Amino acid sequence: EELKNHVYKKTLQALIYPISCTTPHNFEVWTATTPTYCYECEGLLWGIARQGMRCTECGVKCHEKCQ
Amino acid sequence: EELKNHVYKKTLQALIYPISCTTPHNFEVWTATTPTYCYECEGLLWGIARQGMRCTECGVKCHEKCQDLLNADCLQRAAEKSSKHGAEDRTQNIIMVLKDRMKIRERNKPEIFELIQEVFAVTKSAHTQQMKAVKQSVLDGTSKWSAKISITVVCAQGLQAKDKTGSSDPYVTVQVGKTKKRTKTIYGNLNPVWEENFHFECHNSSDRIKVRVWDEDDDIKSRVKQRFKRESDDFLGQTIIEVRTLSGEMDVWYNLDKRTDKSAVSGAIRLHISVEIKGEEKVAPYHVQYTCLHENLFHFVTDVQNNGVVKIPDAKGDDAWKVYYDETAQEIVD
Repeated sequence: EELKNHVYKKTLQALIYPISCTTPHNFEVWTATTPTYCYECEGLLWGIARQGMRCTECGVKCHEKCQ
Repeated sequence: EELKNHVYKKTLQALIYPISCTTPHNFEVWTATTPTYCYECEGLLWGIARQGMRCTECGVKCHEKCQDLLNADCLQRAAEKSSKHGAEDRTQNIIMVLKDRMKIRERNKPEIFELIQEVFAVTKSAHTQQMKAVKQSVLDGTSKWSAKISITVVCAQGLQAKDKTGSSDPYVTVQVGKTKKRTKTIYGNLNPVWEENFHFECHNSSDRIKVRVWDEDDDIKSRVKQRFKRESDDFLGQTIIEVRTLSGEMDVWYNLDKRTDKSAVSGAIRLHISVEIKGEEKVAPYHVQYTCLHENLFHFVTDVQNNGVVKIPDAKGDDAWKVYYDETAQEIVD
């Protein structure tokens, strides 16, 4: 019973938003040529020393380790 | 003489700002995830479809096809990026880096410039004045797109008829910025040849040339029209050209377009267009310029300094075969 109801619920969750709804992040490498803060961690992106990734599609500016 | 003085000048220019002053652009690939405009061409960067390059060091946002057309070094393009992000003052700062580089270069290696003067046998005062010239060729010329433009309206083909003759009396106006000039008139012709040249000044690669063809009406109608419309000479068509499509010298024909309420238009106009962002295109193939430099330097060293004795160089390794001279002279030729 436990697994059956757990799996019922996880199947309902899995398919109500099927993973086939989702879109991928087109990241470019982008230099934070000024001190900038990652849209994940709010951590410092700066110069070549701490480059980020800028998505085009999601636009999103982040660490490499955050992308 | 010609090559020697040309090479003297190009050696002075080559070493006043030695190419060893320059910095490289650390480009990342960067998606313009919103519509963006290239710091070289001002052309559209958009999505994955038209990605750019963002430098880190120069910061600079451009097409991939522009990341190299961003001509100046990573100092200068860090300055130009800073002006296109917001801080224009950085540009004056790196103009002052260009000045300070050349002052330091002069003050620290005056013997380079003196040796070029002695090897090319120039005087110290005249060397100071040609040095004002090559300083100015990198210090007036520190950040310039102050183009003289020289527009020969050459000819047209297939023009619309408008005339008192039943053909046309086509002339042309040319305009760049606010400034406006005209050809004289070819009379009774729809395939006119002018070959008429207009000098202009442009200070912006994003300017346009405007070129407009007019049937010369000198009649009671045109004397009346002059009280109500600026273009009293029944318009035959126009072309409009971006200054960044121009370089060096050009000779091109352009199909014609409408403007005024009086417009009926057909055919094309040939324009020769020179643009004096052009500099020393007069290069002896730089081989020959280097040879002239080298022969003058060699006679100067062996004969002038060493009284015909060959001083064997401040040379390194078997590669003495590549170190022809002492540092100053070696750095000159290198």
